[PDB]
Amino acid sequence: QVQLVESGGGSVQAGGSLRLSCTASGFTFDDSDMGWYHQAPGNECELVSAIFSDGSTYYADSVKGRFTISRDNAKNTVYLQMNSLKPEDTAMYYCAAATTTVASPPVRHVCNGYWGQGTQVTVSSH
Repeated sequence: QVQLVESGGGSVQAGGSLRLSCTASGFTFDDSDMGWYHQAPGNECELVSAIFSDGSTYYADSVKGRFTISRDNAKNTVYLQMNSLKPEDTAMYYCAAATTTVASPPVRHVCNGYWGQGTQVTVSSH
């Protein structure tokens, strides 16, 4: 079974940084396009960044230049390096074998915690 385990969230001040990790067991990870999604209270489940199985990437416009997604197939892990954090980045972050931005049942399920518990990111104003 696809099981994702997110970690690396935290509570930081604006301008700070975090590195999220997502370990994948139970599926052909190396063949999967992987995404990081996020949701703050009242917001939709939105894709932050995707890394396709070919190693190319997609970034939401709001995080381009601040966040970097990567994967280590040998460790079945996806990472999200988050620099220059902003209060608006505050959210639960979830990993998934999903890489689309469109609100659809598969995407909504991600931020509902269908595949993993997520990791909390809280960024406080200075």
